[PDB]
Amino acid sequence: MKEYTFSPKDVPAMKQLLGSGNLQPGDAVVLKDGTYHNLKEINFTGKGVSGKPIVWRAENPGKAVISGKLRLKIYGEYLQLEDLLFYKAWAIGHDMIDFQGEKGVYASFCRMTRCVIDECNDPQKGERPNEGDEYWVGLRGTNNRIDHCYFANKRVGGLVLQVWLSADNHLNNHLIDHNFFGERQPYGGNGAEIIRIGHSWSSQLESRTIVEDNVFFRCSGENEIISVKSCHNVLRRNLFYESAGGLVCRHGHYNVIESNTFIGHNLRGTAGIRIINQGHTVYDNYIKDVRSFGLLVRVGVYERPTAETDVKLEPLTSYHRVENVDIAYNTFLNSSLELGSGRGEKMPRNVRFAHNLFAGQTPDLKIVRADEVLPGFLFLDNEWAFSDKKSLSSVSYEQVREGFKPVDMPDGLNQEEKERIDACIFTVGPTWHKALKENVNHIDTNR
Ligand SMILES: [Ca+2]
Repeated sequence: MKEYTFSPKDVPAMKQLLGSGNLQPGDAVVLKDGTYHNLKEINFTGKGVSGKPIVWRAENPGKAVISGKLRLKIYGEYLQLEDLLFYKAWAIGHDMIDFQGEKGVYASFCRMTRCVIDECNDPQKGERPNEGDEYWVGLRGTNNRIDHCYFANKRVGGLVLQVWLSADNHLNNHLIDHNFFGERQPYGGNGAEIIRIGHSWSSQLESRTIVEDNVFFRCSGENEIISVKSCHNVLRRNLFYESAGGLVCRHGHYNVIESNTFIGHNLRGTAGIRIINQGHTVYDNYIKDVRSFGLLVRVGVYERPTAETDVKLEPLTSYHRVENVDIAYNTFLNSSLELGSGRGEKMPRNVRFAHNLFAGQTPDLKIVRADEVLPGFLFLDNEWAFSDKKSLSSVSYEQVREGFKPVDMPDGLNQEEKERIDACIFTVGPTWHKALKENVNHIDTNR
């Protein structure tokens, strides 16, 4: 096993070695302290093996800085980037860092860990809608991992992290864990998501991406923090803090949403979970002080397509009926329930809303097209805890009244929140980046 060391004056030789395919398992490409400007088109390829990846890393964590024009493609097996700081770099074209070489030649078992992407905005792209688009990280292939990274201050349109699916490469089992997705200011239009899993056109395909133990801090570009657009993904134990958007099951089916926590601080645009499409299981989520919606269950325009469906007549970009969704053991604290809104004639069917706590000061419960929507819900053994003890009796729908029991405000909620936040923030991100430590300390001291 060999270490190959380079300095900023050696960018040409560095790019050649990384892109040659000649690196062997256990080898490392090591960058001495400095700023590496304008790498431009750079490939990282090779074949590591399990337990012996090929590594591209800083000699001293955080002191190798990559800036300027960049088009990095990663493809091969068991390749790892570690401890790199991407600062004021930007994409030559659409994609700054991509896990594919030529179309069809993918990364697998590759990993980006303890890296930062901060302020990586093309000066020649604009900050307003339609003034330019660039994506920071594109996942392709299978079994790749993004972990313990910090991504913040994207100011141009486009995704922080896109999971790309195709008809012949969709089932990925990628893992996105222990990352800190920091501030994103309002974009003023669509296309400023943090994570997008698939696309409308790939949304009927199984992805099996796992998004676990991540922090989203002031992610406020648009109404979707995470836009789930594919099937069988798992979103677990994430923290959404002061973020002006929601976790949205936008397209695709059978997504599993477990034990996430939302701390909105009553800020503009903060939201919880938005449900479109079928088959999801939504368990143990805790949604607090969000102002747009706590839970939204939408009508659909079309049924889920079959092989016979002409998707030119029933587009995948539309909205598909909610059916067969289990919503159990969640908490909605000073956060609304909005059931049956949206355009379309496909009412929700077979939605179970059971064992949830709906609590706060004044309840915010919105039911649309009640006599057509409520038959599609089973409300069972929920708890209702609000200041006015007459409030449940004032609800117009007996089926709703019978599905809730009034209770006094439970006394363990502050401790429950502390456990959830403590579990998410003290193992997140790269420890060497001061802004990660500062932002984590902010959450810790402003719960
Ligand atoms: Ca969007």
